[PDB]
Amino acid sequence: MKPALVVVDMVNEFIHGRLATPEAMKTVGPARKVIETFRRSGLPVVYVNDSHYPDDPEIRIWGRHSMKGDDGSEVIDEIRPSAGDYVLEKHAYSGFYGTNLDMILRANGIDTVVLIGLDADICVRHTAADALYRNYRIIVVEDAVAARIDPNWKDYFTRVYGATVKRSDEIEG
Amino acid sequence: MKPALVVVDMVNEFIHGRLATPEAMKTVGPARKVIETFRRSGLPVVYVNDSHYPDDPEIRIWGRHSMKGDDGSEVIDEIRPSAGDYVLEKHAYSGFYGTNLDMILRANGIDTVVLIGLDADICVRHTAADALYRNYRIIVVEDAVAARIDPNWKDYFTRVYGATVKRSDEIEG
Amino acid sequence: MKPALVVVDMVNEFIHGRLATPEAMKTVGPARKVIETFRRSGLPVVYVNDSHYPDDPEIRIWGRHSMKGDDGSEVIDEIRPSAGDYVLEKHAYSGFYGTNLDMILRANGIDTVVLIGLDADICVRHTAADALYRNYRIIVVEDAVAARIDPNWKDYFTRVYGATVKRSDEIEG
Amino acid sequence: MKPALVVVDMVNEFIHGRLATPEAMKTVGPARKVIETFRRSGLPVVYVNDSHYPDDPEIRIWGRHSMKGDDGSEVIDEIRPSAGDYVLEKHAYSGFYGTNLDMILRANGIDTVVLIGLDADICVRHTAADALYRNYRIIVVEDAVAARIDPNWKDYFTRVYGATVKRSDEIEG
Ligand SMILES: [Zn+2]
Ligand SMILES: [Zn+2]
Ligand SMILES: [Zn+2]
Ligand SMILES: [Zn+2]
Repeated sequence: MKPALVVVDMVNEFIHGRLATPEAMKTVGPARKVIETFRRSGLPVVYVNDSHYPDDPEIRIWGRHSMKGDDGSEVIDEIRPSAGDYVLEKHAYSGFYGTNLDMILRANGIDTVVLIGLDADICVRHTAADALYRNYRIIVVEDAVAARIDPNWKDYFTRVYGATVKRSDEIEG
Repeated sequence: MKPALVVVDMVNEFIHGRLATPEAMKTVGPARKVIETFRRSGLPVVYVNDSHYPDDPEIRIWGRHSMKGDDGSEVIDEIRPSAGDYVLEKHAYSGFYGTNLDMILRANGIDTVVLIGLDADICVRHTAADALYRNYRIIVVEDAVAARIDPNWKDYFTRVYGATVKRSDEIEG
Repeated sequence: MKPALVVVDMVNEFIHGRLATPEAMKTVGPARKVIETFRRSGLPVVYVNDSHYPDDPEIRIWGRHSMKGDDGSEVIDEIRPSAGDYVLEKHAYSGFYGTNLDMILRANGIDTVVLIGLDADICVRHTAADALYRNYRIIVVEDAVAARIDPNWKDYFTRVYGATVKRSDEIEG
Repeated sequence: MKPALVVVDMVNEFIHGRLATPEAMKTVGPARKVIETFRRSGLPVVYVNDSHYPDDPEIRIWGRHSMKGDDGSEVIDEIRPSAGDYVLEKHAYSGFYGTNLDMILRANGIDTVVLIGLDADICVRHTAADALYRNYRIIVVEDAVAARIDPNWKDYFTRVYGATVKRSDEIEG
């Protein structure tokens, strides 16, 4: 296995600001733990963050959120990115759509994505879908992901994306 | 509005054959009804059908199904395509991934996709996501789509893709 | 016609710095003129600039150039982007690959791309190619584009991408 | 190295039929030679053939050619595909655009594409670009490719895509 960690939407507006929830806050400790081990082990860490324009397709659905330029779209300080970490702006749910995520994964010979962040129903899941199409294996760190609407999310990942589910305190590296 | 109809995985495998959902049969009369009205009105009809190779990414998850060359991957006779419905082979959940769906829709000036077929909560849903990404409006025909795992699938479409839900017996054309 | 202006790689390293040429310098006046008219007319202006990582595929070919973070990848001051202009980072020759260029064009209902910048042999041409695949019409402003290796570039655009060639002092708006 | 052979537009239209280059005939013996060695060695062989609709973007440029359903879009008998060579229909210059080429290459763990067919300076070249974007190494077989407009095509491949150029009678397998 050669994995990269993809950290989805761990940004101020969903953790600290206007759309903050406790489910979201609960992810921060575990996320820092997962991020830290990947770094200490030299493997790629990639942040993929909403950085929306007013006319992005999904703005009609949600209204303005995690806008480009506004501090809402910035990664929370708790897991501030370091030198060597990749930071990507995205305009749709999936971390792959309109981004160079796939490039970075291919350039570092990656065959497995480890997914954490916000959230199990929308962006994490959508990123997972695209990973599958592109023949990556998928791992999700349950305690580092927050649900929104679906309580059967874990089941969906496993049954539909063949994902294996782990906890932050586990590490196959 | 200028819509195209995208007919997802109405193949023998998902209807009559092996992986068929129980309510999957019930979509066939509504699907024929929707397809017919689109045809009678000159608008594009596109069939997107799993046509798998043994090493497609999702084979490890589901095992062999709707394989290229085998009759399981063939559109059911009830709604046999005419010339010139478009018939596309796909290798992943989304009707857009690795296909020329978007080309067809762009070439015919389309701004709205009308979605029917199987599964409501998998291929139809993954087709909807990629439609949203590409700035198409989305319509799902509730009685021409079959769910598999999620019973809250209608809610997901509307809340996550801003889709509007219609019945086969309705027509805004 | 509803056009957007795509301004390719008008960045310091190719105009002012390490890979500066007079062909390149010659584009600046005309580019400012084209950019200005688009702005004065409310139509979208999109800068697409190399912002490379060390391991981008093309770095093996060219060595480091227009690197992310370094002033070489910054747009020249002469045509500094304004409020409302879009500024995109790209990692390959085409302005579309791994970017949200197509999103912006679709969100603003665009059907024609007007191409200027660096250069007619590589990035402008590659961007043109992708525009074609995505069913845009193509216009190139000859005096606002610099050749590198091919002297028959104008012929290639017209014969292969069906591009129409204009001069900066002309305007169909 | 783990290579796949991509065989571009060796169809009746480009060889025997209407738009055929004069030296296009001369590629057929080398192409068969390259194809045969790949087969004898178990490596993937993928045919990518124009299979146009009347409203594909390039029809306005070239007029009708290599149309879907017409024998002009059929692979020449000299190098008839076997089972299981992959045979892909494409609608644009690049063998990647709107196709599942990348899926096949990824599923077979490929890191290098070997390119033959027509035209050296159009479809073969546009296939090379998209290969570079996707971090594949590139090999062109000079005698199994035919130029159309540009006589400096070999130089373009090497200088712009870092391609290495080989003859059909050579084999690094
Ligand atoms: Zn968002
Ligand atoms: Zn399937
Ligand atoms: Zn570059
Ligand atoms: Zn063609």
